[PDB]
Amino acid sequence: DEGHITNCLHTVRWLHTHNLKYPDARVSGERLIINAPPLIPGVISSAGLPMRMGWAHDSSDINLAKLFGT
DNA sequence: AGCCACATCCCGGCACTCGAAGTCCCCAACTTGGATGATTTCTTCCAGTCCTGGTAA
Repeated sequence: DEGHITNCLHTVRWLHTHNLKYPDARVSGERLIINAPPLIPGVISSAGLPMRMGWAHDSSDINLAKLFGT
Protein backbone atom coordinates (compact mmCIF):
# COMPACT_ATOMS: atom_id res chain seq x y z
CA ASP A 1 0.00 0.00 0.00
CA GLU A 2 2.23 2.89 -1.33
CA GLY A 3 -0.30 5.45 0.12
CA HIS A 4 -0.11 4.01 3.71
CA ILE A 5 3.77 3.95 3.49
CA THR A 6 3.82 7.45 1.83
CA ASN A 7 1.75 8.80 4.81
CA CYS A 8 4.38 7.10 7.09
CA LEU A 9 7.38 8.51 5.08
CA HIS A 10 5.93 12.08 5.53
CA THR A 11 6.21 11.91 9.39
CA VAL A 12 10.07 11.80 9.12
CA ARG A 13 10.04 15.54 8.26
CA TRP A 14 9.27 16.41 11.98
CA LEU A 15 11.64 13.98 13.89
CA HIS A 16 13.60 16.13 16.47
CA THR A 17 16.30 15.86 19.28
CA HIS A 18 14.78 18.76 21.35
CA ASN A 19 10.96 19.48 21.63
CA LEU A 20 9.98 23.26 21.28
CA LYS A 21 6.25 22.39 22.01
CA TYR A 22 6.70 20.38 25.26
CA PRO A 23 5.17 22.68 27.95
CA ASP A 24 2.58 24.25 25.56
CA ALA A 25 1.01 22.70 22.44
CA ARG A 26 0.22 26.21 20.99
CA VAL A 27 3.88 26.78 19.86
CA SER A 28 3.94 26.75 15.98
CA GLY A 29 6.92 26.56 13.52
CA GLU A 30 10.00 24.31 12.69
CA ARG A 31 11.72 21.29 14.45
CA LEU A 32 15.17 21.48 16.27
CA ILE A 33 18.05 18.92 15.67
CA ILE A 34 21.31 19.62 17.61
CA ASN A 35 24.21 17.46 18.90
CA ALA A 36 24.51 17.49 22.74
CA PRO A 37 26.70 20.33 24.22
CA PRO A 38 30.23 19.54 25.61
CA LEU A 39 30.19 18.08 29.17
CA ILE A 40 30.57 20.56 32.08
CA PRO A 41 31.99 18.71 35.18
CA GLY A 42 29.51 20.42 37.58
CA VAL A 43 26.24 20.01 35.53
CA ILE A 44 23.82 17.14 34.75
CA SER A 45 22.67 17.46 31.08
CA SER A 46 22.27 15.52 27.78
CA ALA A 47 26.09 15.82 27.18
CA GLY A 48 26.70 12.34 28.74
CA LEU A 49 23.90 10.55 26.77
CA PRO A 50 23.81 8.84 23.34
CA MET A 51 21.94 10.27 20.26
CA ARG A 52 18.06 9.70 20.14
CA MET A 53 15.06 11.26 18.20
CA GLY A 54 11.26 11.67 18.85
CA TRP A 55 8.08 12.92 17.02
CA ALA A 56 5.47 15.76 17.41
CA HIS A 57 2.87 17.34 14.98
CA ASP A 58 -0.83 16.31 14.40
CA SER A 59 -2.79 14.33 16.93
CA SER A 60 -3.88 11.94 14.15
CA ASP A 61 -0.49 10.59 13.15
CA ILE A 62 0.73 8.72 16.32
CA ASN A 63 0.56 5.17 14.77
CA LEU A 64 1.88 6.12 11.23
CA ALA A 65 5.03 7.77 12.79
CA LYS A 66 5.98 4.42 14.57
CA LEU A 67 7.35 2.75 11.33
CA PHE A 68 10.44 5.04 11.01
CA GLY A 69 10.80 6.85 14.40
CA THR A 70 10.97 3.73 16.63
C1' DA B 1 76.21 67.70 68.10
C1' DG B 2 71.92 71.16 68.25
C1' DC B 3 66.86 71.94 67.48
C1' DC B 4 61.86 70.67 67.29
C1' DA B 5 56.70 67.47 68.08
C1' DC B 6 54.68 64.63 70.49
C1' DA B 7 53.80 61.13 73.60
C1' DT B 8 52.85 60.43 78.55
C1' DC B 9 52.99 61.67 83.67
C1' DC B 10 52.07 63.16 88.49
C1' DC B 11 49.95 66.65 91.78
C1' DG B 12 45.79 69.13 93.08
C1' DG B 13 40.87 68.15 92.77
C1' DC B 14 36.64 65.53 92.96
C1' DA B 15 33.47 62.01 94.05
C1' DC B 16 32.16 57.58 96.46
C1' DT B 17 32.24 53.51 100.65
C1' DC B 18 27.41 53.17 103.96
C1' DG B 19 22.55 52.79 107.75
C1' DA B 20 21.22 48.90 110.52
C1' DA B 21 21.19 41.07 114.00
C1' DG B 22 21.76 36.10 113.31
C1' DT B 23 17.46 30.89 111.09
C1' DC B 24 21.57 23.39 112.91
C1' DC B 25 25.01 20.34 112.36
C1' DC B 26 25.17 13.90 111.17
C1' DC B 27 24.31 8.39 109.93
C1' DA B 28 20.75 4.39 108.09
C1' DA B 29 15.93 3.63 103.43
C1' DC B 30 13.24 -4.61 103.64
C1' DT B 31 13.51 -9.49 102.63
C1' DT B 32 9.88 -14.91 100.20
C1' DG B 33 5.70 -16.52 97.15
C1' DG B 34 1.76 -16.49 93.51
C1' DA B 35 -1.59 -12.45 87.75
C1' DT B 36 -7.95 -17.45 85.81
C1' DG B 37 -10.95 -20.28 82.84
C1' DA B 38 -15.43 -20.53 78.03
C1' DT B 39 -18.57 -18.61 74.64
C1' DT B 40 -19.94 -15.10 70.73
C1' DT B 41 -17.91 -9.74 66.66
C1' DC B 42 -24.72 -7.41 61.73
C1' DT B 43 -28.19 -7.33 57.72
C1' DT B 44 -30.84 -3.72 53.19
C1' DC B 45 -30.08 0.15 48.83
C1' DC B 46 -27.54 4.12 46.71
C1' DA B 47 -21.71 6.51 44.58
C1' DG B 48 -24.22 13.64 39.77
C1' DT B 49 -24.42 16.75 35.99
C1' DC B 50 -21.42 21.15 31.94
C1' DC B 51 -17.88 24.71 30.03
C1' DT B 52 -12.22 25.16 29.34
C1' DG B 53 -7.66 21.62 20.93
C1' DG B 54 -4.32 21.95 16.84
C1' DT B 55 -4.12 20.78 12.19
C1' DA B 56 -5.43 19.80 7.70
C1' DA B 57 -9.30 18.01 4.43
